[PDB]
Amino acid sequence: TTPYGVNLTERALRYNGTRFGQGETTATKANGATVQLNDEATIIKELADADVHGFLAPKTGRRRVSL
RNA sequence: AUUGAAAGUUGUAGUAUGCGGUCCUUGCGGCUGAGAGCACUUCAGGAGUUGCCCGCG
Repeated sequence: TTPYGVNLTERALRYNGTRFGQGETTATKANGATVQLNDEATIIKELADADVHGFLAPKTGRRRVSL
């Protein structure tokens, strides 16, 4: 509902949320925007579900537990 | 931020459809609350009494 809802993963719209893995290192937003996963700052800036529920990036670590 | 971190044991599904507690059946026939019976027997409205008293068509 909020206008800031663009910053969400495509998985979230489908009620997914496995949140990537070894074979995945690029995040696709709702509009299909490429997001890199080197650092947690950009991950939580460009994605909202990963900010609050955490995520997992085994290639580069950056583990974030859910709040 | 604990060998923990990400995670629906998930989504769709009628015990459902038709099936008479049914058809016949007298609470039926006979039956005296009847026969006997004095509101009878005794009885005065009774005993006293001046329409009373005066009189010129």
